[PDB]
Amino acid sequence: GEAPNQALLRILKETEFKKIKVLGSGAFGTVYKGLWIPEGEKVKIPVAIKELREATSPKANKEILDEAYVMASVDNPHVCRLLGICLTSTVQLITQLMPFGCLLDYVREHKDNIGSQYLLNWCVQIAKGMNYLEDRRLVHRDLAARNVLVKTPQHVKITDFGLAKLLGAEYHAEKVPIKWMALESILHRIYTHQSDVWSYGVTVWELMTFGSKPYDGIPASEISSILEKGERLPQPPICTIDVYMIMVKCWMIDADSRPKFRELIIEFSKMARDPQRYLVIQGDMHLPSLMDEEDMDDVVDADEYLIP
Ligand SMILES: *CCC(=O)Nc1ccc(OC)c(Nc2cc(-c3[nH]c(SCCOC)nc3-c3ccc(F)cc3)ccn2)c1
Repeated sequence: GEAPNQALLRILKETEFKKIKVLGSGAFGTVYKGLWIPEGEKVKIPVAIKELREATSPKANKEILDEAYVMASVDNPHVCRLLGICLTSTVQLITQLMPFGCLLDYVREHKDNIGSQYLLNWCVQIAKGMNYLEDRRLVHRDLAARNVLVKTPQHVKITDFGLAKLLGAEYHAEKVPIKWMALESILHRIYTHQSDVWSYGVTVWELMTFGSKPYDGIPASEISSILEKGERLPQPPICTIDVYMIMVKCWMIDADSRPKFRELIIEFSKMARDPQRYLVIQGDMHLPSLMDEEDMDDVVDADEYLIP
């Protein structure tokens, strides 16, 4: 009872795109930004190119290709989809460029201009993307504010599927982000869609604290014990008990008594219907919308380039 994954893996010619700037390096390889012009199409698509540095003795290509498999199989307005790979001397991943960066840095550099409407709408959009990942039977295992990209201040998407794993029709693994993981994932290394709900709760806490580090100043090894002791993250200042109660339910030890992603969408959508009743922010403000550099006459954002 498992459906055949008929997703298309588009191979892209290196001629078809031009790098422009380095958005960050280290760790893996390098992440560039640039434009992708499919030959004979007359469109320029802003993309983000991620290649593996010095792939002369890596064998981490089994890791980058696993991410490409996952990114090519997802299609949701709140999930980053792979545009294609390039099989040059270094393997490259090409996805849609998210101009405003990850939501964790954006929430820090704009904390004096982020309204309750924006915060509650982001929590709905992240929950929608996660609910879609649950439909496709995919467990993210690495949900956080750093792994949610901001296309516009009004549109965020879930990304970074390196740790992502496709369940059948309760995954057991054995480097992890300790402070975002559900208790079962620490002790038993069990990952479920409800283990993502815990990480979703930590992600919401990141946004309401405008980017504070969870458990800041605590060693990672001591987290397994204080969570069994009944301790959680504090109530952020702007958080009413209404919002913080939802954050608390995500952090319950009984994993099945946690909220479903389809329910988190509904609760935060009801609060986005009246944002200042649930988030108290001093002075509820505006957020920005851009063409950058060269001849941007035929520019098409990737969400409008659909080749079947
Ligand atoms: C806060 C983490 C972050 O990425 N911030 C950031 C800053 C500036 C940007 O462009 C203006 C973007 N846009 C973007 C980044 C990525 C991406 N990032 C990473 S690791 C962190 C390095 O920061 C760039 N990997 C990717 C990536 C994943 C899959 C793929 F196929 C290509 C690239 C993707 C899209 N847009 C973000």
